[PDB]
Amino acid sequence: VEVCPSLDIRSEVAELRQLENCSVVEGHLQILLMFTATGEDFRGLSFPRLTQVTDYLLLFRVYGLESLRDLFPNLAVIRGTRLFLGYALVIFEMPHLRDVALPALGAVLRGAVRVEKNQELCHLSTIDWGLLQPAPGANHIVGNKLGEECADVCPGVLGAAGEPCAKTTFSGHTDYRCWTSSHCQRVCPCPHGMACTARGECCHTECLGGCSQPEDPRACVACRHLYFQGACLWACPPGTYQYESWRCVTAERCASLHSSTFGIHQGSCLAQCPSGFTRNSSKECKVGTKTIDSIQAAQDLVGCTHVEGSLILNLRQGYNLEPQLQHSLGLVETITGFLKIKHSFALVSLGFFKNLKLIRGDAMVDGNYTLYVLDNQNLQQLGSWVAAGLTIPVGKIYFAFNPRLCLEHIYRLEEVTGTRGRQNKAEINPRTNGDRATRTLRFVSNVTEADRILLRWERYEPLEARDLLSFIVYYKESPFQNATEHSWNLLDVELPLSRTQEPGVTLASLKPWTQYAVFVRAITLTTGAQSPIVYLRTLPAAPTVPQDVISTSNSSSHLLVRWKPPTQRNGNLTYYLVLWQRLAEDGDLYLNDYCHRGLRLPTSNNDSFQKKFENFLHNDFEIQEDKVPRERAVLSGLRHFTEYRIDIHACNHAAHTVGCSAATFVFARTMPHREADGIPGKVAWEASSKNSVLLRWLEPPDPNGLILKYEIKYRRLGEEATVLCVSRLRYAKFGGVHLALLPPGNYSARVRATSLAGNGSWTDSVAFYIL
Amino acid sequence: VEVCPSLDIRSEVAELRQLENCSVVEGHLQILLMFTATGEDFRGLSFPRLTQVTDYLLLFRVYGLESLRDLFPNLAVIRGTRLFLGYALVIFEMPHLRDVALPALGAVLRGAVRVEKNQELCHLSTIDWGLLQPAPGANHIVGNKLGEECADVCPGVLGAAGEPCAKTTFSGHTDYRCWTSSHCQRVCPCPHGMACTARGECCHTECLGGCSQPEDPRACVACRHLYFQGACLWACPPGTYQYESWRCVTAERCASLHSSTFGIHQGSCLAQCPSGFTRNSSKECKVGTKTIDSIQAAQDLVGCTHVEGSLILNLRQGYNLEPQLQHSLGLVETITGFLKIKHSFALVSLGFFKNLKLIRGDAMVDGNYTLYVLDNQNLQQLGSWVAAGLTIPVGKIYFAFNPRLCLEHIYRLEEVTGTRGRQNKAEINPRTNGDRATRTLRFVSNVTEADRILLRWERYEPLEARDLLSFIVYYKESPFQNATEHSWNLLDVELPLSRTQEPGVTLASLKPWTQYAVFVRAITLTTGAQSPIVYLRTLPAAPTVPQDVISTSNSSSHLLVRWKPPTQRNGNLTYYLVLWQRLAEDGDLYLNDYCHRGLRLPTSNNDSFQKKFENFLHNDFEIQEDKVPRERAVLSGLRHFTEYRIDIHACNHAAHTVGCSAATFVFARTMPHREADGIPGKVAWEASSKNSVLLRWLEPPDPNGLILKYEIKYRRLGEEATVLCVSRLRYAKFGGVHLALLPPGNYSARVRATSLAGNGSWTDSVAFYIL
Repeated sequence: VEVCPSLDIRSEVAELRQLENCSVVEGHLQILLMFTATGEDFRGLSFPRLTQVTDYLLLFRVYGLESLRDLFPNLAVIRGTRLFLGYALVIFEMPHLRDVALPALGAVLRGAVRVEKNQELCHLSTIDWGLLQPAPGANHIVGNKLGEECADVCPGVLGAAGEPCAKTTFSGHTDYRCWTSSHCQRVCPCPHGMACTARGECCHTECLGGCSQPEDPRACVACRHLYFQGACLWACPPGTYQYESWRCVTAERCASLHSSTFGIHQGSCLAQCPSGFTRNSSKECKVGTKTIDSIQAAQDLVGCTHVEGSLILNLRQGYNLEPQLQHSLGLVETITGFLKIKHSFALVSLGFFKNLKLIRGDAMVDGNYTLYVLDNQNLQQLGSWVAAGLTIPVGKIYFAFNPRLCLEHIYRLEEVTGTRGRQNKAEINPRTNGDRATRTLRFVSNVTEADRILLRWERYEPLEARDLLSFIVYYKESPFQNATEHSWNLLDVELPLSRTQEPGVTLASLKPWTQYAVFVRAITLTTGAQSPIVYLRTLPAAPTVPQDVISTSNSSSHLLVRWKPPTQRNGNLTYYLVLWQRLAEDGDLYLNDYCHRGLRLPTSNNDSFQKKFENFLHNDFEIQEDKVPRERAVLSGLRHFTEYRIDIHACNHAAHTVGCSAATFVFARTMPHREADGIPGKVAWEASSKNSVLLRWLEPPDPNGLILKYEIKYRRLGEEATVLCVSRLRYAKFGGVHLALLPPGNYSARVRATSLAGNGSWTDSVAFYIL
Repeated sequence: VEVCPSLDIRSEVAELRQLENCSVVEGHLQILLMFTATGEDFRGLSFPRLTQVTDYLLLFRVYGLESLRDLFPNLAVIRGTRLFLGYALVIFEMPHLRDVALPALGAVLRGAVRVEKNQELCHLSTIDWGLLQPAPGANHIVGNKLGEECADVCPGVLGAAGEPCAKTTFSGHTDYRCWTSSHCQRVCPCPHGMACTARGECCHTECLGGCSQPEDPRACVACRHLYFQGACLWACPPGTYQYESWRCVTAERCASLHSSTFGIHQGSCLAQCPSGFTRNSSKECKVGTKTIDSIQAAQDLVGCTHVEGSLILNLRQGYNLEPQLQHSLGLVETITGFLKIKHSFALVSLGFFKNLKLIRGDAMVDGNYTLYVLDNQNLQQLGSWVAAGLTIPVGKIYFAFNPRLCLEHIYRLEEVTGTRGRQNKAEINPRTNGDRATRTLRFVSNVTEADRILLRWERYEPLEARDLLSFIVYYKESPFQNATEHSWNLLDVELPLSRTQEPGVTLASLKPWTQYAVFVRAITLTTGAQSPIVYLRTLPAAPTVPQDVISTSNSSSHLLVRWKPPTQRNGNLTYYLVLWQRLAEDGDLYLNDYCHRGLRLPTSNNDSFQKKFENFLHNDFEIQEDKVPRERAVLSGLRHFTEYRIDIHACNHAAHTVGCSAATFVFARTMPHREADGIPGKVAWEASSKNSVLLRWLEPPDPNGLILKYEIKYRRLGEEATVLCVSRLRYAKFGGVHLALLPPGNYSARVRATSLAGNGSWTDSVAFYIL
């Protein structure tokens, strides 16, 4: 019946009176921020005419409101075409709201319901959203008043005065459904979505929220699909098209309601044509002040051609956003409002406005400013939308702090704008933008050494050398090629006292194989000319020795060696050269008698006039090698319990250099072999007529290092044993041992060989009798 | 005769004509930057009238000049009252200048001579400065043409046409002195400073540079001390005073020459009165544009009261310069020019202008700007020279980027200036200055825990809580109290759903004993109120275990232990608790027979709906202990070769805490005693009738750990020895050893005791005979 577009009500109860004649609100209905209100203002206030809301219903902080049973006694259907953050019925921070009280509500077509942070709200558990929403699983109803603190008194289970109504299960809690203490939910037996009148009979399917005559689309209270001349229809056949997805309207009527950019494609009279389409009766772009904060917020204007509004670009966290921004922006030909850029750290150029041509400046920044560029920490190019393209009928251009942008670009933009004298300082002020940035000097010779660099640039002609003074060289170690002038190392170069022999400079005390960024600048008498930054790499050299070399022997034939890379690589390390050589035991051990004067056993390895004048003017043994590409190395095929000298070198690309780094040396020893010290075979015994016996045994084949002494243990059967040591010389003198002056009887003898690693293994006992 | 004030000549030879009538230049004479000149322009140019220069003579890059014998043929005396960088005669980078050629020069009263960087200049070695300057040791004459490339041809040694003159030593090189190839230096026999005429006779002392009548001050060519009416005088007795320290002038004449700030104190008509003095016939301050770059450059204006000029303050490297600057500046009452501040990083306040009251703005920055404050990265106070003190008759105030200064101070300054509507945006523009900075929230409770903090601030009254939303808490770990808001840790605090129970917040996952800076801020509906930054320290806790404990035994009774401090101190470490306990050897060693089944010997130790809604709205065994305050510890009074278990704890101020850190344990062993293993006394021997002998020896008193076996070595006199092992049980069974069935003869026996540390010492040989 009525139009009643979307409305928001704030700050006064009188403003609520604009809903007197409304019947179907064609948009969102918001009621919020009503502090100066009591419980009596809403007591005598009612809007029975309202029966439908298209977008959503929002209530937020409406003081003095106790129940909605009077505000919306006939609200039946919420279409939910446009949802507020995915919700169709929002109630937030509402004091004194005792109950929701929507007795006439029929169904929520789309969207969830959010009711939370209500101080004194109860009677919510007796409400089931299954018969209202087609998917009540998205609702969020928490944080209200405690369920135990409010009694769900209604005409049902409790002894109330009203007649009880039926019950319906919601989530397994089959209880009574009661909207309020008096009004309760309406339930009728019929398929879902079939609206029923007060008589319990459900009417024709297109009826929604109520009816008055069974099976009569003309008598419906709210058309489910389409509304047309008081009738409910599936579509709009004859000559009309859908409007706001809830009614049928003629082309002329919808055109009048939309009064040039409206489209009537796909049988819908939309206010704006979609992407890739033009006006058709069978791309202009609108926004008030769009703040582009990131790439994800810049996809609203894809294909936008005539943007009637203002843009505020503020990008601080992005990087390389030129093509992403140029994908959306770039087809814009007219910005009616103002272009404003603040604190755009991410942006580096304004080249995404390729076909920007006109800014009429209907809306402008406060202070008669059309173009407002401020605080762009790194902006250089300023795009290519210049050279007789732009024109500004009204407004002033304000350019500020693009310090990486020279004033030449702003001056060119001002010249091609057609006006120059409109503005003055503090808006295109010097010493304000472009502080961090013209004759350019050219280097003619660059000699790189191991720790020195020699530079020579072009010499000025006598005409241009009149106003020339000593040069200044800035050089600094930059590993990457992303260095620029504002940590720079300073040098002063006095110009040569001749018309030839170009100045040049020598830089010393430089680490080998390093990249240095260097550039020169002339003093040029008055307050001028400088050379582009050049990156030069010094010659490599031999690296340093490896650090902290350690070794271990996990087995009897392996040696794991680990160390650390050198301090300065002096290039790129390609590999390590590892040399090992077997070391033989000293000859002292082969001559000393070790029965006495014993020794420790080695263990296995286990783990200024010029400046002042300028200022005044201005006013057994074998070497084996390996090639280890990684830090750790493993040596295999080594002898058991033998000393090894390990040499390690560090090698960069030193084919032409003096060679690899100086060797670092360590000493390691392999673990002893367990069974290498056993005496081979069995010991033999013989007797002699002169009350004596002889014992013989073969030496171990591969002893650990060497055999120092042989211990022979012998005893008479049944008592203690008396061991005896035999040196190498004593054993080799007779091939064994002698035992003389023994009383008659039987004896058991055992032998054991001791090596440099430790004790051996006792051999089999030999039994010999002497009589 | 003439006045001829200080003059500088540049860019043209015609401008040199302003010296035609000059006789005595009362100031510096500079000739520089003459590129468009040939050798013929100066050929016919001469100034014979000039005979004296007061300050200095500067020549710099005057092309086409070959000799000064024509430019200044009569220049005699250079007073050098004011020196150019300490020099009185500067010749710099002069091409084609073949020779200095100052034949008439008499003396340089004060200052050094600098002649360098001359392409084709020679004839300098034949010049002695002893007769010219009173101290020629400060001269700097290098970098000229090579001495061997120019021949010092003069009428002396070489066969020239001119008559030779006398010679005088300069620095031990007694050679001829010749100014040029024709003119040579004038030398007369008389005391130093006595000017002589062309006849070789030296005149009265006051004469200087020449004379015409012997002993006649009236006929002098240049008065040495004072000049008065053509006469040379020591002082100015009758009615005149010194002017420029070279002449006597009447008070009225000098007043006329100085036309109000001139002073005539101490018999000198100075143009400016000294510090602490006023105008007297028996402090105004002048400068064009003084750039104050540092403290050392700010001492020119000490006591300056009326500064008729402009100041440009630019201080970027200083710190706490408020009192140093207020020592000099502060008495200024009027700045006629403009006040400009750019890039003043060091400055933090403008409080050194205490009595600044007026700025008439005669000189102003380009663009009608009197006060120009720009790019002050940290400025807060803006001084106290406000509240009806200042007044600006003409000019506009430009305030920009004092981001630590709120706009309230600028607005107050504008209001007390008396004018507000003169300026507009882009000069006091918002969002331009004061970005980094009003109701203030107050904390009411702060509970600190070991790793948690609980905060509670005041609750808004219902009148002021209408436009209130969720709070935002910024907290970050700041070891110092120099933290401020722009790395801050963010938290969102939803306001409580009641009129009481103030919001508060809990911060968890915090390191113990750390200082956190926290402050809260209200969202306050529209775009407001925040609390001051508060620093809170969490409660301490027990520290962590020490890391990397190592120990060594440098002697037999010492143990040096070194380790590393724990990772987290959890407070301030006061000391370390070190516990050591003696460990006894295992009982296995006391029972096994070690003649066989030998063992290794141990070694000594050696080394989001809420946010979206807000956005929408906005649009043997004994424990011993020590106390080590330092990292390293030393244990003394320990047994020799005994195992010790060392426990180390870390202790902060843990009197009320659970205690010190968990103990870390290590095992160490002291070095063995050298002579502890020797057998006491001498071994004894006895015989028995049954062809046997017995040997006895006492056990060592304090063996290293324990004695494992005794090795006895015996032999027949003259051949090899046969050693024998005896276990502890075998030795203790009979108190010694038995040797049975020995052939008759003499024998020598020695004993040795082996301990857990190693071999012992052989005792004295015992000789025993068996028959």
